[PDB]
Amino acid sequence: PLESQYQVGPLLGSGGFGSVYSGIRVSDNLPVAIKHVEKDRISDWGELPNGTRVPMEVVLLKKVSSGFSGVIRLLDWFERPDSFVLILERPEPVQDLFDFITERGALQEELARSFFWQVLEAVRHCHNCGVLHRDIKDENILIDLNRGELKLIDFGSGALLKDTVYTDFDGTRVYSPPEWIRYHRYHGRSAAVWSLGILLYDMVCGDIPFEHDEEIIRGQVFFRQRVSSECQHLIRWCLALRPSDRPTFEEIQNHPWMQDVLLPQETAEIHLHS
Ligand SMILES: O=C1NC(=O)/C(=C/c2cccc(C(F)(F)F)c2)S1
Repeated sequence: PLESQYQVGPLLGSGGFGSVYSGIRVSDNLPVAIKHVEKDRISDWGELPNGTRVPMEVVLLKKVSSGFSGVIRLLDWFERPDSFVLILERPEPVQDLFDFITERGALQEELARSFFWQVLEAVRHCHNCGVLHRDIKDENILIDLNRGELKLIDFGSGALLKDTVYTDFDGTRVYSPPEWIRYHRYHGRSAAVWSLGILLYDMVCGDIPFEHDEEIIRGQVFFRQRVSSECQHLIRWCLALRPSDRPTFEEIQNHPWMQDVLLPQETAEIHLHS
């Protein structure tokens, strides 16, 4: 037990998710990320198959661990008297999608197609494991720059998937749907689909469409960059004001704009410099 197992590197960041450090597992020099969450800031707890009391985040992360690389894998976790510490895999070299967009601005459609498809695959995997992420956005997406594989990260706002209404939310407001804003009610899939529309707009325009409650509620989308008609249509469909008017994951992936995606490795070659 205990961290003498890990050699702590530099702080990667800190925020509403806690404090995350670059690290290395001493027993094989495997890159990890070490994430400390304060007990005070955990509103949401569950219990595992094992059945002890842990943060919901840990429950959700265990439900999605697998060799499938589109979601971050929890390697281990530790309790401390005032915090939980989590050990997560860390690709290297790596860059989050927010920073990549800061650097390169609006993305070419072929590249956005490739990234967005990989995001769809990740989210379908989560829904499949009975998990609803509830904070899909560019800051929660890591790009493995060598392999061109994206990774969804940060389940600290997620919940067990269910088919009844959610009336609670602690993810990102500007990615949250009109129904959350107006009624504090949404269903899991359709709220997830709206945030995927925000995300895809973000990729192709270089920023999110809406900053204020009023704009979200209005749902009117203005394109500030040149974007093909097939792409604007997919976006405007993901951002239908009525939840039931939103596409399912399968309709998103059968959309004409989504055809002939590059493979992750082709993507890194053409676009990331491999
Ligand atoms: O599941 C997760 N929850 C978080 O807050 C994470 C932060 C993180 C931030 C930058 C880099 C990485 C790294 F994995 F690349 F290191 C991880 S990961």
